[PDB]
Amino acid sequence: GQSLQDPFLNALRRERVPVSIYLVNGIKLQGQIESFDQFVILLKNTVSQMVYKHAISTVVPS
Amino acid sequence: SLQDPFLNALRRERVPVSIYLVNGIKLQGQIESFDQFVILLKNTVSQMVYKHAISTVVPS
Amino acid sequence: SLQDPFLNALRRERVPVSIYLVNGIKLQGQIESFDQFVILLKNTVSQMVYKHAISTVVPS
Amino acid sequence: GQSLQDPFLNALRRERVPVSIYLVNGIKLQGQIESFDQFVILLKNTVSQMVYKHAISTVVPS
Amino acid sequence: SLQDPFLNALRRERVPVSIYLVNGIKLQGQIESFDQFVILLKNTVSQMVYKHAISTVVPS
Amino acid sequence: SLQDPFLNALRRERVPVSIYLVNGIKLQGQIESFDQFVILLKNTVSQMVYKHAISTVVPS
RNA sequence: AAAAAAA
RNA sequence: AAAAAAA
Repeated sequence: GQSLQDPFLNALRRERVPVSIYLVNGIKLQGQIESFDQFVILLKNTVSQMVYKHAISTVVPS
Repeated sequence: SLQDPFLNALRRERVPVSIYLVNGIKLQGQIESFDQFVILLKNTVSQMVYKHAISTVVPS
Repeated sequence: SLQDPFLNALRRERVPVSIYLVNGIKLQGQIESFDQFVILLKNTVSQMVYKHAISTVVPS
Repeated sequence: GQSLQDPFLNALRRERVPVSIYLVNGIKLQGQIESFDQFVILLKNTVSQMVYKHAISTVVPS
Repeated sequence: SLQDPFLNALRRERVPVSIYLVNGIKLQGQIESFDQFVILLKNTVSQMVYKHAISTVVPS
Repeated sequence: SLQDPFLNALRRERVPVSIYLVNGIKLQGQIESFDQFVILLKNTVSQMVYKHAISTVVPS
């Protein structure tokens, strides 16, 4: 199920950990996980931006 | 759950937006409408963007 | 749907379109027909394009 | 539904039309449609090769 | 319907194969096993290839 | 499943692995955990990798 | 739209 | 692993 993905993202969100989100094309976005659902992650770095999970390679604490 | 309100808020306030595609290309315009699979992005003309091709949507 | 009426209008009105693919290649032609997964695009040839390979459909 | 895709491919198969299959990375394969199902197309050009539909951009008569 | 028998025939006859990935990379070895989502390709070691990453499977 | 036993063996035996991504980048580490959609890979950092971005998992 | 950069 | 080639 989502027994890894949801607790991993929730912890980053709860703890306001700065993250790097690497996209599948190698572009690295930085910010905080504001929220997420089945399909998207909202990545906040003053501005809120919506990232499709389909375009993400990895999520790592910065 | 979060996708629709995020896109709608941009449409509602006519926020100029950037849509970055999975291949790195940046498209700019206004969110005119959206459904399960697509976003209509308006500039001079309305073009239909497939969600599967999008990496991010962000105010410009 | 926003997608289906958009494609149907383009198809019925025989509107010249540009289809941009995920590899950056631009196809041009008229939308001859479409279904859940594919679009039939006609120019000098008649070609079945998978929607998963499309980024955008733009009136030319 | 598959009201376009299945009759398009079946006609190519039935009529033994030489086809070009462009992959999503721009590589062009050539051969005849031997058969297909939900996920793959078998492309025959003396040898039978299995092509995942997820990797295909377009199918066109050659 | 066609995928499983195609892969199995290659495994059964120990046919040396090429698996071409969506990014153009060619992997070579023997089909050792497969399930809904992956193919195990054996050379010196067995590596697990995700089907979503594969364009084609062909005898080498 | 062939996938789950393969990943589980790698995880339990703390086998160093190379994960090749769709963009050609090679990650290295140990499989800390996995579920339907993601793998947690640990090296000097602990990183959640989406399976859709992975081409292969190779014992290093 | 490089019959295909064991990455 | 180019905070991102209106293609």
